[PDB]
Amino acid sequence: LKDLFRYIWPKGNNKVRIRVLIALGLLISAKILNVQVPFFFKQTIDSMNIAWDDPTVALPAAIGLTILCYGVARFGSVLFGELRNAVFAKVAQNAIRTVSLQTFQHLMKLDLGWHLSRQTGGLTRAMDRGTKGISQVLTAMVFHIIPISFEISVVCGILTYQFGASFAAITFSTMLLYSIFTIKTTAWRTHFRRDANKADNKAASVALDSLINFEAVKYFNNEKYLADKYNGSLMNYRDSQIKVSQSLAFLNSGQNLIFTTALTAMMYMGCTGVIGGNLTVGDLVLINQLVFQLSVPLNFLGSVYRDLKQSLIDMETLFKLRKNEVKIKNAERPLMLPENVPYDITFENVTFGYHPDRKILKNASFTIPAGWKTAIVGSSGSGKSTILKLVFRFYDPESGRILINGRDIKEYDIDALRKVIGVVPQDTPLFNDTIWENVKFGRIDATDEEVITVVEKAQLAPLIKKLPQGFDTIVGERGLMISGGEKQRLAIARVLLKNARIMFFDEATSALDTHTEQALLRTIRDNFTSGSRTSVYIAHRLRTIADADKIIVLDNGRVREEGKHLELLAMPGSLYRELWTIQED
Amino acid sequence: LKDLFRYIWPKGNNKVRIRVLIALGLLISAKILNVQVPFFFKQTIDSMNIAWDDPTVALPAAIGLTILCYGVARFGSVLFGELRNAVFAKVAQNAIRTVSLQTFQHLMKLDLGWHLSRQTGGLTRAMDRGTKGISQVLTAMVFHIIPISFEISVVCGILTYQFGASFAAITFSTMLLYSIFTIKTTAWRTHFRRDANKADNKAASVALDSLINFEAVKYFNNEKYLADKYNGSLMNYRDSQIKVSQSLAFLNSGQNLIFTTALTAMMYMGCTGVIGGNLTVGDLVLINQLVFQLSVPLNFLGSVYRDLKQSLIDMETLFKLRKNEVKIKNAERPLMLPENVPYDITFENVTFGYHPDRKILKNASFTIPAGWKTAIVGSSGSGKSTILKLVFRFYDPESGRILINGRDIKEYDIDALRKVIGVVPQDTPLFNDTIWENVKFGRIDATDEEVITVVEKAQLAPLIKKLPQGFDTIVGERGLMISGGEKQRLAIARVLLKNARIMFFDEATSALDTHTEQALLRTIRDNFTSGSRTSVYIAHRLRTIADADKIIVLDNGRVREEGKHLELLAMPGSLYRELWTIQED
Ligand SMILES: Nc1ncnc2c1ncn2[C@@H]1O[C@H](COP(=O)(O)OP(=O)(O)NP(=O)(O)O)[C@@H](O)[C@H]1O
Ligand SMILES: Nc1ncnc2c1ncn2[C@@H]1O[C@H](COP(=O)(O)OP(=O)(O)NP(=O)(O)O)[C@@H](O)[C@H]1O
Ligand SMILES: [Mg+2]
Ligand SMILES: [Mg+2]
Repeated sequence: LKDLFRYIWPKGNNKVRIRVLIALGLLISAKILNVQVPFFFKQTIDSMNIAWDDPTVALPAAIGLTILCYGVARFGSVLFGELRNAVFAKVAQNAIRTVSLQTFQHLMKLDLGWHLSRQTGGLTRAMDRGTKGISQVLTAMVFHIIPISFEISVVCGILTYQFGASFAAITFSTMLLYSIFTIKTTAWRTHFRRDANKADNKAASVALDSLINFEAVKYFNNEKYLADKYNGSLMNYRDSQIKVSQSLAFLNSGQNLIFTTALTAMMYMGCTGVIGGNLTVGDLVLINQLVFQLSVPLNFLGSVYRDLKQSLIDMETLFKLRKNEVKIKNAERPLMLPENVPYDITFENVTFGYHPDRKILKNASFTIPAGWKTAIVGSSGSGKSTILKLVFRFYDPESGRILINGRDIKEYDIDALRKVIGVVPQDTPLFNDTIWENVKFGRIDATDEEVITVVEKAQLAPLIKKLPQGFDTIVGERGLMISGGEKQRLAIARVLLKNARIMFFDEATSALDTHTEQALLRTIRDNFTSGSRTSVYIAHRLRTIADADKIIVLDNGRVREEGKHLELLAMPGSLYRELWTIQED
Repeated sequence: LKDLFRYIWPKGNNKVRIRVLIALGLLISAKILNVQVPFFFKQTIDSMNIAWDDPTVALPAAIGLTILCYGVARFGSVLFGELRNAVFAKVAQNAIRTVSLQTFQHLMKLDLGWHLSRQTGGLTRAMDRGTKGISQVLTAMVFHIIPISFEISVVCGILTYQFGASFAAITFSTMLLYSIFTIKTTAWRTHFRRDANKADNKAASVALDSLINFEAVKYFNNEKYLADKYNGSLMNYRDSQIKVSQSLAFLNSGQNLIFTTALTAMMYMGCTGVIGGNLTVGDLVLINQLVFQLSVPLNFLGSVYRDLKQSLIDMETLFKLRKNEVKIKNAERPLMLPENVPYDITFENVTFGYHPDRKILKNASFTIPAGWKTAIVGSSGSGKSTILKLVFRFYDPESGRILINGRDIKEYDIDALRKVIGVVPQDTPLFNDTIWENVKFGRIDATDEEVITVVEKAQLAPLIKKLPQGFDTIVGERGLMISGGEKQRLAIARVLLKNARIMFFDEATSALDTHTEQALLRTIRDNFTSGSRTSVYIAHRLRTIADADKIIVLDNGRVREEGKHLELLAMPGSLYRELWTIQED
């Protein structure tokens, strides 16, 4: 309820502040007319109360002008209220777009660890419920809480000024009792809403976790156990929502009992004032009409807005998504990369763990030199994608430096660092789009001749010549509508279309046959000139990197050896010699 | 608006029908009291209108009983309305649970092609918006549309009976004008709501597609292009929502102008009836009070329920998810599998394409015999996971048979078929849970000694002995918090814990080193007895299946050859000989 006010009453941009003030003026004029209309009703009743002695005479125009003033006052109240709702809905819709676009870019700016420590369907559900919560809070605050509070203020002022201080005592007493009762029963009521919110979040989490892994559910026949794990949280949500609605019905019944006792005591005191002759029947109909037209929107406010604290909770968690902490960022004076330099990465005394408990790269130190196709081998789980994500600066180590041409990568701009490093990862997800949009995702501003020659360069041409909708077939959710071989060839096509300088191939071939991997490695080695690209092959198939220029052996950090292939085979008892021997036998 | 009525007024289960009838009776009694209360106001006004000649006398109890009847009638109306809302909220919450649980199981019952041709975040968003739409439609239909229609009916009846037929003419004319104006401006208004719904769905789709592939966005620096593709649909949604709210403000202003003209003409005709002496001032305050307490909830109905056709659209698309067509199902008299038989699969004249355009298995015919570790090789894209999904009966072919022990698999129960077939797939997703819950997902009713010996059997023991929270480390979203090697060893641990009979290994080793794959294949070959499990290895690493019992060569369907390894190497120019030669060179 603070950053929303910062968005609807910002610093600068005086046009939206003028629109907010126009909405406030229309609100004030609408409530003034809605208080003026029972005075016209009192006038047309207390004027008609005289004794008429002629059934054939028309009514005088002095009463017709008061009846027309009643009608014009009622319609003017409704018209001004709806114009206020129109202009503040324009302001609210602009605030909703700017908060959605300002939270999406900051959701994109965060590091990889925060995204892997969350759930993307949960993020999308939180963003959607926060947007609908912002809409519901602004709609409730421009229609229900603010106008009825202003109406209570002006009706209490009218009843203080017009009919002495006993009505002031009655109105102050019933506002005091109303506030005490509402505060006590809301402090009782919030626990069931907390339980309902927790049960609904657990239900959505189990439904999403069972719908993403549909193949891993139907492989092991766990439909019934997942349905029961869903059903338990559904029963908890049903019990908590039933108790929420029953306690809110008790809230509304007690509140409107207090207000009905107030209205009946006000009409009774007005009647015994009429007995004394100080008042008239116009005061009776004025007092009832004022308190009744105050009592009806209080009932509808308490009824139809049963979820407003939940909307504040959703708005607050959307702003908490907005107000998180990005921890990977460029320095104060960021340097820029040179123009024609093959880059040689150098790790000195690096040490990094994804959590502070374990340390993956226990004092690793090596160098990837420029222009040489180097190759990283190692046992499964020895941190090779770790040093990939450390060059790419997704994370940052605890000690050591990640130097490029002597300068650190902490002092480089992160976009100018990530624009020269092309990479295929181990597990490749795709977009729910065609093959053409997925290949063209490398360079957006790329001509289609380059896209065609890259697709025919990445050994994907017979697949497009065999498909009936080539460069148009939708690959479905996450690339699951094609196999693993076409997915890895598509990722290699993306990196070949980007045409970067470093080219980290992180398991470039895992699900391709021997002929396709040999033709693909031949047409990648035949692509670029000597000493231009600093190609880094993270590979387990040791035959594919037998012709490499420098091989680096990893075993849970602490690089054991590095050198050419013949020297590593002619070494007395290395790890690469044993891996090559079990490969050849 | 039909299946919702089928859920709130079902066949059988008479307790919820008694609860619905109790809600309807409380609604009728609440509206009867709300029509009775201005008659008590007319009584206490027309009784107080006499000439009082004493300021010191107390008011008579004959007026105090009418004032107490006014207060009791108002509070009884509010109390009966809130009790009705309570019991129908109980019915609505039970209907919401049973529709969520009845749509989740049918979302699980569908085939794989429907799930791959959709988006899981879209399914979760549709389920959540359909649930909130069911809640909003039932809350609106028990509080706004039905009670105000019943109130309009009884107030029109009162004004027909009590004050002649001229008020009947006025009320019928203003209902006719109200209906004509509402129908015409709603037929104008629905287009902007359609555009807003399309823009919101496209915005949510682009946000989810960019948040799932966060690594593939940050690899290629496409933050700004995705932000602009988000921003365009956000601007379309903002324009359409602004036009929706402005047209709804025009709707409410015109409707309440018609009703204000009706109320002013009714008060004018009542006044000129009072001039004739037939009526009194009690009729004036009765007519205004009745039409005013009808006019206020019509205004709040038109205002606060600005999204009800959207709630019907979300409810009908949730029911459309419920009323889809499952096309993979067991027969009328499903057989069951025998008790101790090693199963031998036999494909005869099979032909299957995922779409009717292309045909993957162009007349394939082979046999996987029982007790033999067979091995499928082939070029990348030749349909190996296709015949995996055809044995598992995710899909069904166009011709040919998929026989097991002579009998077809169309006449077997699908759960008794899927309970003997264990399988690891190519791309393995995991649950957002620990390693213990992910290994235990194979057999839920498995003792923990079996889980420990399977984890130490699937070569995962040094990872658990190196982790600081072994069997407790959360693997994050979709298993991305561990590497590919631990993911494939986890899937092999799942299949080893299920202890099935067939064991389709679909690229069991793609991201493991040579030592780990050799130890894993040795401890899998040392597990089961001879001639018990009909192990089927879909493999590209031809060294891992050199000791297989029967190798089958695929190339875009139409199985080329099948036989042992030595006979396939000693063949004049086969495909497997060329793959083995490029493997050895
Ligand atoms: N976000 C993460 N949080 C915790 N551990 C992680 C995370 N990412 C990777 N790891 C762990 O860190 C260890 C090695 O990291 P990793 O760099 O992924 O090895 P790897 O080279 O990819 N293994 P492989 O794919 O078989 O070659 C393993 O225990 C991983 O599970
Ligand atoms: N739902 C699908 N819709 C359309 N095509 C599909 C679908 N699933 C798989 N395919 C295509 O069908 C062809 C081969 O299917 P597939 O069985 O996945 O081959 P594969 O053996 O897995 N290839 P590989 O992983 O390299 O061994 C390929 O063109 C796939 O893209
Ligand atoms: Mg790795
Ligand atoms: Mg395959």
